[PDB]
Amino acid sequence: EQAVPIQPVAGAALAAPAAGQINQIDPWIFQNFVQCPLGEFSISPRNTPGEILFDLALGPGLNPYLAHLSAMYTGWVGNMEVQLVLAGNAFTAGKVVVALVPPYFPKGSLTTAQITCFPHVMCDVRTLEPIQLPLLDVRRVLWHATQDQEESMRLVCMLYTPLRTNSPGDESFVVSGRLLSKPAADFNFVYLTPPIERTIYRMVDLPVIQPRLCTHARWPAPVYGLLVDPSLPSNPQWQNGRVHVDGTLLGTTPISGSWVSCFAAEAAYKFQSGTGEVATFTLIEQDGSAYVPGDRAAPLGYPDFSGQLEIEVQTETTKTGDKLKVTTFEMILGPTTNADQAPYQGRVFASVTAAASLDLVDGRVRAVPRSIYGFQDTIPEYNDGLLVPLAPPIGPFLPGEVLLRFRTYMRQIDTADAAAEAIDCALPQEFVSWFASNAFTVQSEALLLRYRNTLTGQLLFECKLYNEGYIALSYSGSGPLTFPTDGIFEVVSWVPRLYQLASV
Amino acid sequence: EASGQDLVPAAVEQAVPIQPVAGAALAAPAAGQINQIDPWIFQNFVQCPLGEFSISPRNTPGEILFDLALGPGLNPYLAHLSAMYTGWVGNMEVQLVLAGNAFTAGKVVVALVPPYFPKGSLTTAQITCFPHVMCDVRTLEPIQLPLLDVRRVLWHATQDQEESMRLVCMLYTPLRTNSPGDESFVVSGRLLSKPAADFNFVYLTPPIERTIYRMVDLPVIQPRLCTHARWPAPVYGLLVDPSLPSNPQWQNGRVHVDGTLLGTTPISGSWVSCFAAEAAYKFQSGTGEVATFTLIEQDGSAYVPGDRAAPLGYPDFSGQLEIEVQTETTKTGDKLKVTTFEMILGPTTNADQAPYQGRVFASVTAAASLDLVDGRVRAVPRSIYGFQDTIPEYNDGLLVPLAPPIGPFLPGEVLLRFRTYMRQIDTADAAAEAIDCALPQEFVSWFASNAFTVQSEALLLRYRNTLTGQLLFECKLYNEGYIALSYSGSGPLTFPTDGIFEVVSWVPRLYQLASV
Amino acid sequence: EQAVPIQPVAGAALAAPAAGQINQIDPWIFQNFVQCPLGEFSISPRNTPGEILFDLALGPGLNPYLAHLSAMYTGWVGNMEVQLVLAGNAFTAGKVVVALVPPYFPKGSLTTAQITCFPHVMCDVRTLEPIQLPLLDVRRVLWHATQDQEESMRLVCMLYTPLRTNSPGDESFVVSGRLLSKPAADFNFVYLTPPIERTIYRMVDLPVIQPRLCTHARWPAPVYGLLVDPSLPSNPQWQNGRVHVDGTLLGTTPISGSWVSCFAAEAAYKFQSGTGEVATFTLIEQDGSAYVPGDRAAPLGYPDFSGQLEIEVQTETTKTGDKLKVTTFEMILGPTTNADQAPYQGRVFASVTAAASLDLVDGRVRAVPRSIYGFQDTIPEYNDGLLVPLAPPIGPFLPGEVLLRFRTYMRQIDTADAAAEAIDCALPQEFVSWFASNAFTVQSEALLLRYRNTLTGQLLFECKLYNEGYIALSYSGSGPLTFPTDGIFEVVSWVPRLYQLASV
Repeated sequence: EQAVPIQPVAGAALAAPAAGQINQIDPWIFQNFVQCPLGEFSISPRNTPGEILFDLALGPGLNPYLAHLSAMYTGWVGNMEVQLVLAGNAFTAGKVVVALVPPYFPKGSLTTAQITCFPHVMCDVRTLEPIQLPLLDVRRVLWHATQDQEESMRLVCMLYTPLRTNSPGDESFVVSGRLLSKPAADFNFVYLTPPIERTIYRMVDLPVIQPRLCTHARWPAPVYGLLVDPSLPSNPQWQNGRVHVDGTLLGTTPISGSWVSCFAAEAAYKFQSGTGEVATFTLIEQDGSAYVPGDRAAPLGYPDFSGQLEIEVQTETTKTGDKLKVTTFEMILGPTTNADQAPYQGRVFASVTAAASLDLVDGRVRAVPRSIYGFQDTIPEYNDGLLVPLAPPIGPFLPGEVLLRFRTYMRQIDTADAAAEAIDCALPQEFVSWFASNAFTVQSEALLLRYRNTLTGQLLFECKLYNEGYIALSYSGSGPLTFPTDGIFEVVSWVPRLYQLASV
Repeated sequence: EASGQDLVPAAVEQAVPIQPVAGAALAAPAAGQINQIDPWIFQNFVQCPLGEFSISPRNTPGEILFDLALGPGLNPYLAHLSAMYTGWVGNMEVQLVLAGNAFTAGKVVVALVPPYFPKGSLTTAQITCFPHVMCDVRTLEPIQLPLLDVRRVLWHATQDQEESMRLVCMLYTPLRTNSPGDESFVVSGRLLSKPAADFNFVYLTPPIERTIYRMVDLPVIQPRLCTHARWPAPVYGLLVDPSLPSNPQWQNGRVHVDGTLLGTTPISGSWVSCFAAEAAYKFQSGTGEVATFTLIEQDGSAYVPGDRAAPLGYPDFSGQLEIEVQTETTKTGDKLKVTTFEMILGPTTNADQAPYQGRVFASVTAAASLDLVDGRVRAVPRSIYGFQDTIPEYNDGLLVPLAPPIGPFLPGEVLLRFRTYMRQIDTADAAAEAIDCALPQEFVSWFASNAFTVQSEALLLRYRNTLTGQLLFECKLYNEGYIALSYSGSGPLTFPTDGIFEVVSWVPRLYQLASV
Repeated sequence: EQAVPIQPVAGAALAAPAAGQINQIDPWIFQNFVQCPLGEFSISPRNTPGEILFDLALGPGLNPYLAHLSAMYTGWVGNMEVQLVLAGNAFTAGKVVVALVPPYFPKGSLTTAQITCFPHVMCDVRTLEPIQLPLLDVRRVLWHATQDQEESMRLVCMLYTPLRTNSPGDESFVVSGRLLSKPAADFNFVYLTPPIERTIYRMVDLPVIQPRLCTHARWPAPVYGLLVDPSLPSNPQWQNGRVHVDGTLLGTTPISGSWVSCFAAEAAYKFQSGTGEVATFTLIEQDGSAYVPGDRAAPLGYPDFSGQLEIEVQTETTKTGDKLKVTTFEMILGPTTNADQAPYQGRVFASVTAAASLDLVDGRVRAVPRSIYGFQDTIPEYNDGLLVPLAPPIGPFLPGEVLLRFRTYMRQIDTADAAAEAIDCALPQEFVSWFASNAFTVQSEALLLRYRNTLTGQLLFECKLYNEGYIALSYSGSGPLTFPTDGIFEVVSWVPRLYQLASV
């Protein structure tokens, strides 16, 4: 079992002379195995020998009585002790090798002859009892610090020889394994410190608000139902409602919910003998800060849907009696083969259809949208006709996963179309202003969300939140399925991006 | 010993990290009475009320299999002694019999969750942080494990109030089979339990009748003799059928297990599919006699619009039905007489048919004026013309609060219908159509007048044909007053009507039944 | 010092037999006094003998290495040990009495003869060293539970005999005292438990977003600067942006930022020979749920400012060619002595000025505001002319405190007024949807917020957040002072509502 060629490794006896205190641990933790939820795997007869089933590093993050207990202390030092349970019956065969890679090693792919040159154990897939093995602490600094993800001895588990079993017509016999881990005898924490809450060990908890009240992210109107639709484009590149879980703001996403689909600018009204009173807005961020052409395709809040929309603008008219007045304008977003709408440069041309020379006055303006016309869920012309640095399309989903929608409805002028087709975003704004206001640290690749009804308590599905800012949902239907809009999202854990959900 | 040992025989109580806990030695000086429980209960294990569970390959990881809380409701004895005494203490020992076929895999974890822990999710990440035990679903022997009593007051009361050390397990890594043909072995479990060294009750009170641990008693009468709850007619055969709509919302014969009525279920067997009303007879030169019935409860009490969508016992189907009425007409020489009226349910393009508001209508094709004086009367049906087993217009066409549809079923579970036939007046064919309830009227009048206490989610039933003495099927009974049965065929399947539904044990929703 | 008539009190030796585990504590906590920040006070020559200077209960909340350490355990049991430091020099005089009130006692006022009938110490205001005294645990249940604020032995400190000192012209010599408290020898925690984060010990942390980006709460437009104004009404009763710190939603506040100032309804358009096309909206909550006259003065999101405003409505016109179209309407909010605007009942009458009988069609509508006219920061007519259950006015501020504003600007039609006067709210919506999405537990009366610049780091002021949902700021100026709008709010601690800030 635990017979690997490694000398014993000292901790909390090598970093005591140079650490103020040496704090201890509630001794009922040294007697209880706990699982780090990225320590699960499932071999299957169709897995080529060489895959990496679990690869996890030593730390206080492997044991949620330590990921939490490490908010009061400055540094940790010492060993751990792990064990692996393989759930196979006596009609299977095929080995599995666990290797203790040292803490300075070019990460990447280890072919099945490079995982065994390490110190390692080999164990079959017919072992009842757990395969205990130690996780020593090979370091070079005396004691690590808790707010600093620095390198430490890692475990890597590789499928050494493929699984060979029978299997019924359902569902093909995965051999599932799990890993558990408890502090060794001399894992001590170092310096006591007032407990700061935003330490980097925090499951990303989502706001407890029903998706029926949250403010939408692409059109200023509340959410009116969430659904899945495998028929619609499965890889859109909307430019709003785009926030990574770790805080960053992809695209043109604004931190408010009121900046959406509306821009501020310096207006330039002038009369023409044709359409009448045209306007050439020089853009600006709504809060007032000047605008410069940067990496995002437009000022924060510009729309990301092609089609004609009217804007509502206050115009300090210099007529007699009609001093201040809110009037509607007319702006075209799509390419349309003739339009100098260059937001990337900071120039948007919006006109009207008026015959009089009504003498407006220039000045600061913020233009709220009034109604779309000929809506098209595709990119407007952010440049004249050139390219522009924009956010990459949402994705990529595993085979058998579809994007989750958050559908709102919008005003729409038409003549014969009566059904109010309208837009949808990836996350409601109450999630954007929540992931950018916490700066959660991101553990691996995707959270295992769960949409529970608030009163009945029964689940509805298990959506997987990809930290690149979207929510994939396992699905196989043909038509758009609609879900209730009065539940609550709640997290469960992190999970490897190769995770397979429960079909709905 | 068995043959052989390609299984894994965990016979040892695994070491749980939790100190011993004092039982009835902290309640001896504060319960002014000596008490002991028969020393032959401490000797043999015995199945709990909630005893059974199933680990089917469809159960994902994280589905709580059996979440049973320490208390007197964990033996058939300790739950039948605990109707005399008022309060308990002390530990307990629970077995766990899961001995799946030698061609299975997958592991479960049992975690002694302490008191005062928020019930609810308990996901698979925080089931190992408690003092737990991991055991394989192939284990041969029974796996003993303790259930201590962590508390802050001396002795709990024997009303469900208190909070005690639950013992919840969780399908840790899923059950997957290995045999080379078209079958996955659902491993069935059992749960035996006995009071520990110093379990004990405290104060001796009268064995009240409507106590809290009455298991359940279903009435021992054949479905052949019971009465239907949607038409005044006997039951003529029970059956399962996937062809018919498997999620109806019948507003009759709909009672919870603990007696709470739902919708418009009467308590009589005669109040069914009928109504009392203040009549208003008039005549006009078209069809003839017209009766504007103002609804009223069948017993005489006045009707009021409430949450239920009609007066108690109003018919909840759609179609034309005839009606018998005892009327006292003014015509000399023939004063008292029973006559037949006609009433059409559902949309009619002339519909002030508001059984919810309290007004319905009837029309008799009378030539002259049937001089009938208005008067309170009940109206029992006699025949249906255009039968449609759907909700009629309880308002004119508007929305009305009513009972939720019968559900939800597991994948592969069909509603078990108690079926009767009603008199039919039609013209073409001669096959009297069929209506069907979920529980015969005796079951409703029984649950409504007993008020049991439902334990977890469902009662696993059976069906013992008393003539020969063999079982017929293993049907599960949800708490919402419907009997789901596992079934896979396409055409209907009818059962004999001599069986005696007998409760077997409590059971969660996820219990995968035995297919038929 | 610590010579009071109380028997010793057992803990963790009386609740061990009936507690699964008995967990211990990092033994470097038993050797370090810590302060519970509601344990500060300042006697002053103008304090009548009898005031209660500090009144604090035993618990794990008195020692932030326990308020945090009590998220992993189920129950605590045992003693504590407190000490009080009085900072007076040898020219003062006047006693102070500390009393150990037992844990079942009608709270209220204790006159200075009822605070000494308890067990108590008396100590002068000329004592150098700390006045140590024990905080035993008089209970009746074996061990308390950590998620349950139950009663326990309290300390009460009363000014027994007034202070008598000289004092210069500035600033009148307050004798300040502080309290510190550490676990006794046998304060043990009971049952280990996965650490749930939302335990009831959590300083209410405010979103880290500059007030220049947050969405306003009374008019759908971003915040354009925050200021103090002692001249404006100092006790307004706005009906939006009103959320208690402990989660509840006072008034008509909506949980979105898009529901603001806009209502949804079932429209009833009909033509008249006068104004033309009038409309009688029967209100509804925007998400779709039906509306019933309740305790709040209007459906969630209705405006709370008197004056005429136009609304923008999509109207499925049954003409030929013009099927769908967004048109402007006209609605009056103020009393105006003739208006059947009864939101409380669910009926709002909005008209237009059109001569044609344009044949609209009824249906669901949501009415976004377009422009105000004759704005008045006073209540509209929520009933016909009667009263209505509404939120109480903001307050009450201590003498020398003024309400903080969050000023936004709004569209406005006029003829001669050019300066765009506009509305302000008490908290931006990113705070409302943040205090209602956490349900923080509230400790005493007010948080000590602090508005720090994000880069320079230097403070700007110390605003005090009253949990009734507002932010008071100590001020003495005459005119409206304006603050920078690019800082960050950050909490410091709880604080007694009698706290005196730093004047700005």
